[PDB]
Amino acid sequence: QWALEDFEIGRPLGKGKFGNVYLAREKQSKFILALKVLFKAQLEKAGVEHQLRREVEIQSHLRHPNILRLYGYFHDATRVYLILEYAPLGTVYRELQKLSKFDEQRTATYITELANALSYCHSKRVIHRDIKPENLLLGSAGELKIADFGWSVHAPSSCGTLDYLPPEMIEGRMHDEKVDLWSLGVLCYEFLVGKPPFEANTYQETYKRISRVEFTFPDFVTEGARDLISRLLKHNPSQRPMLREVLEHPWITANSSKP
Ligand SMILES: Nc1nc(Nc2ccc(S(N)(=O)=O)cc2)nn1C(=O)c1c(F)cccc1F
Repeated sequence: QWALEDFEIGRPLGKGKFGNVYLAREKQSKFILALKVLFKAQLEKAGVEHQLRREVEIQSHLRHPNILRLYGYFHDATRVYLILEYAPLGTVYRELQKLSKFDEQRTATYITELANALSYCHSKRVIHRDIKPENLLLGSAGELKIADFGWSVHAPSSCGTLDYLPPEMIEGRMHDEKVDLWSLGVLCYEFLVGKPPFEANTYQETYKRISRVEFTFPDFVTEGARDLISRLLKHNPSQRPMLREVLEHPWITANSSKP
């Protein structure tokens, strides 16, 4: 079905732990895509074989304009290859480094797109649990696309930087869909401020800040944004709103966009 000889490899798009993502073109069709090349050796050492299977499993079956498509996979003596949809406008992570922070209109638009993709996800009992600017890509029309379903499981189940994880997850407790709603609040804050609300110079300190829900808003954050973020950043998961409530929030409806 799939072999490396079917693709013309180009520019690297990302580099990491387990391997790199390259721009590639399918020889037969001239289809431009992104090839994630992971190394078996590293995947074995970390014991992430289950997570990679779940990524493949989940992303090949999901169909949504705000969720990155996985077209297929293959492997060789030492590498596993994922055939991904290529997002041309890069990561939201990179966009935020370049603009420093986003205006309300851009933020509300991204939050709408994310919430729609998460409603679709949750309606198939899939919980992402790893929403962060590095896992959010931008399509050709600048539309947000969720990318790495590796840490996603079927709710209610039971690590790098803690910045986007909720208290129930960092404490090792039982968690469900509401975990993605906390992540949304962290992202909405970071989009407007330029830094996540529980950021610190150490993991130990970030853990304290998250478990204690210790965030303060700078002067430029409007009351509407402060209301949505405060509602999302609740210690009690049941106290967090539903995704419908988020899409209908007056700050969202007043600043977002529609097709
Ligand atoms: N599938 C996907 N497409 C892209 N697009 C892309 C386009 C431009 C740039 S940039 N501004 O040049 O550095 C970067 C990426 N990334 N990609 C990925 O899986 C991917 C990811 F999720 C996270 C990190 C890196 C990736 F590579």
